[PDB]
Amino acid sequence: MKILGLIGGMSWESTIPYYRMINQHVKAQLGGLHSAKIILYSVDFHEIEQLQAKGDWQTAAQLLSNAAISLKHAGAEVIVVCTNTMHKVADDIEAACGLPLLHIADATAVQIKQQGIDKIGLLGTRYTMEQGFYRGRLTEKHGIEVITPDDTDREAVNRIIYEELCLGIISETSRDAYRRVIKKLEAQGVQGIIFGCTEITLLVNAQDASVPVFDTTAIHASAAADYALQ
Amino acid sequence: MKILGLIGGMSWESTIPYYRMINQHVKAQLGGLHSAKIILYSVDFHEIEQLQAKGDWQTAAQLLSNAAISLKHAGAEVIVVCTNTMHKVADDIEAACGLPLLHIADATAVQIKQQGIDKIGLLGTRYTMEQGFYRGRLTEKHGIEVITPDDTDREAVNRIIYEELCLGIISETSRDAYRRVIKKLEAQGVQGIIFGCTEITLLVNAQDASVPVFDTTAIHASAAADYALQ
Amino acid sequence: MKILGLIGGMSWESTIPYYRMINQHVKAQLGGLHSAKIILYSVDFHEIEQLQAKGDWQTAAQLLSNAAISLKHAGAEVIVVCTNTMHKVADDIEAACGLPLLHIADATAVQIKQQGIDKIGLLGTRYTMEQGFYRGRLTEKHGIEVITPDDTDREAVNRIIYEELCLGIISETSRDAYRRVIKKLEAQGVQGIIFGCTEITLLVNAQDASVPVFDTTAIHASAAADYALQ
Amino acid sequence: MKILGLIGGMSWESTIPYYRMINQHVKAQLGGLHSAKIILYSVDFHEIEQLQAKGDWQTAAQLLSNAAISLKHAGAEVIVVCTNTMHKVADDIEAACGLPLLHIADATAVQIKQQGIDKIGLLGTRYTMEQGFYRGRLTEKHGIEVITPDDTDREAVNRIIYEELCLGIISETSRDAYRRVIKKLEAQGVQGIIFGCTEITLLVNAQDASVPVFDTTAIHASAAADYALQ
Ligand SMILES: [Ca+2]
Ligand SMILES: [Ca+2]
Ligand SMILES: [Ca+2]
Ligand SMILES: [Ca+2]
Repeated sequence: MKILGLIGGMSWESTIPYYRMINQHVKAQLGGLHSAKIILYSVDFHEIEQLQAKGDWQTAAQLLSNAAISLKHAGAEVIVVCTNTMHKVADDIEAACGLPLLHIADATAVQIKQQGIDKIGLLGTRYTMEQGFYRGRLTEKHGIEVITPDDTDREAVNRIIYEELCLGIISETSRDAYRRVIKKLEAQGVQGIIFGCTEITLLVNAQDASVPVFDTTAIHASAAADYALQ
Repeated sequence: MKILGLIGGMSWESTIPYYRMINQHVKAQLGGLHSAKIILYSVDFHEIEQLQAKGDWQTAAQLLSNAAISLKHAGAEVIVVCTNTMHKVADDIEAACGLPLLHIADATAVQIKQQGIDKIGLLGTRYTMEQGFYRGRLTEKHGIEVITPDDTDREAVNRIIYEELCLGIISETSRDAYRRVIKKLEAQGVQGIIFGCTEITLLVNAQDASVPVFDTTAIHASAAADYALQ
Repeated sequence: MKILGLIGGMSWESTIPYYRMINQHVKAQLGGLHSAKIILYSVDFHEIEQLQAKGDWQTAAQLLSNAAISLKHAGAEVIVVCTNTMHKVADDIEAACGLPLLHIADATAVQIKQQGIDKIGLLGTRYTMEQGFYRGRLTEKHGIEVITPDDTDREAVNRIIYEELCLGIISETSRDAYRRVIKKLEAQGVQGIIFGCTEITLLVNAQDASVPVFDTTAIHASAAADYALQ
Repeated sequence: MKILGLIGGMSWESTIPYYRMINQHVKAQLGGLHSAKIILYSVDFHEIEQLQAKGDWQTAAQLLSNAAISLKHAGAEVIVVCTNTMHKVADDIEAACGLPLLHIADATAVQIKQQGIDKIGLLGTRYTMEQGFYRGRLTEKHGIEVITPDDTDREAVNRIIYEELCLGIISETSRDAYRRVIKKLEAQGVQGIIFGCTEITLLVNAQDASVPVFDTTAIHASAAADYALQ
């Protein structure tokens, strides 16, 4: 099996689901007492936060790129970034370390395609919803049309993540706001909705939509196990 | 802070509490969005169990040692083995990688000695209660007298962990048995009791003892965080 | 005594306590060398889980119905399904085999009513807390008022069972969460609290509650023994 | 997967280890969430005992045979009798139901022969050590010579199983007796030793023998799981 290099700690709470699910998938596929071979570089989140606060994505890219190279030295054969948003620097990481990088958007696209879907709604941080790294990749690489909320609604979705969910605040009114945004996406004729942030799943679930939901973190973890065993 | 190198996957389920507790300690001490700097090498448990089943400690030590060396290449400055029985080859791993290794028995011995305790009761799997790597180390290295239950009670304790607690089964007769064994250790004049694995606390806790109880796993994770921050 | 037909293997770990407790109850009541007369059909959980994940309740019903008919052929006189959520198709299983089925929700309702309680708290998976087969059955069939946690707390309770407890992962923050949810239920005026699955006991127990706890699994086993002896 | 028909041991405590081990083996070999398909018939020992006391051994035998015929009706494809001593009626059961019976002695014999062994020492209840059903099968059917302890040692071995080991009592003097009996078998030139029941492993194990030891009950459960998967 391939040794997976995970870059996490952003936050450590959202890294645990990867570690759990990759291991569960490997055990299911191989049986015995098998678990995944994982080398996880868990950074101090504060360092990344200070960089984001200064808009210094260059240095943030360097920090995670260096983690990837360290994982390569340790024997990792592929890189898995355990956060949707930090894929903002995935191209930098991949170019820097020379290992394959299992991109979260590509893993989601696989499942979307498997369901025959060509038009999807997308929820996440503003970065994830607006920028080329995730939304642009679904479309330009995989030919999937992506619909996001309007600006006022993206502001609310984003604020709730950083302001509440990230701090462990799970609000009923925030849930109702997401429920409304979901209905608006569905009104645009989307065939499914991507929950493109681990924390979103703390607030809403499959019962809050009338179309298939895609939990990108869970899908990414499953994809990572599949890759290790391929 | 120092970068911690964790060797886990033995099993992965028991690695999660280490990762969680170490991060929680760092957040509590440093505040803000601080998390621990951790590089975790999670091995395939099937390989380790197979070697252990053959009594091939030499190869097992080599495998863990290679993991420790990998972590060193990635930047780890200290090694924490997130399991109890593999500590049988802790001194070999430490010598092989040239990094300090925070031994699970040593971390607990420090707490016991600081509290003035010189006679301790030990509960855990049969291996932990009988073998040299944990109990022998407390005595030979730290000068602490170790009392264990009698043969009948060790068998009962061990059976309950393997056949019940490990299966998620909580029996009220088994809880009573553990309570009785604790009282028996206390009647022998122990000044504290070590819980050698986390499974024990599914049945009993400090409320069941008149002497202090030492959760060796919890102490290990706390010692790791402390070392990283010193 | 009646021959009990147990349908288990969902999972096999969960079946062991039913088998043990029923036998213990019979021995306690009849004394001497008596044990229960049990015929157990233990299914392949993989088949059930796959059907459950696809929402194919019809086929799941057929599978368990065939198990029940098999037990009838072997001489069983009553059916006990050793799991909570498959009770979703209990009425279909009962009809298929023509034997009485001792429903997990009825057994607990009976204990609640005998203790003069008409307002109860309910903790369990989201299935159990939200669907008709258990929650709705307590209220509709037995006239018992059922209070469950709010949306947020239900998500947490459920996530913790699936993501942690089922894996043996005991998290103190999770323990704290359950303790708060219990106090919130009590604040609501519930006269007792049901633990819908044994996983909950891994984290919390009677000490954590100011009201009587109803372990629906233990109660189910007790009811099965009592019925056999009736 | 074949459906296994298990006939419970006189004590349900003796049956649970078969259910646990078979399931663990199937999960290990197949992965997923797979568990064994087992139909277990667990009798009320009182009923058997009462018939025997009355001197009606034929009806008592018919009762176990009846259990096997019932398992056939339920769809079992092979009979597995739990415990070595129970095999005293294995021949009767097999003749009565017409299903293949996976005999504890045959499962162990093929493992012994694979190791190139043709002379073994046998420890167990006096029944197991003296009667035809187990040892006779090893010698007559498989060509394995069987050495047993002398009469005084058989009495001791037997008493210790019934009076101590079945109750989980571990006596140092009993352990010493078993160790001596092992050396006496080794002195007779045995190439391996069979532990007739798993209770024996409470006193002695591989560390006490200078020849390979065979836990025939554990081997039996392993063989049952293996056969279900063929
Ligand atoms: Ca231990
Ligand atoms: Ca001393
Ligand atoms: Ca204490
Ligand atoms: Ca025997």
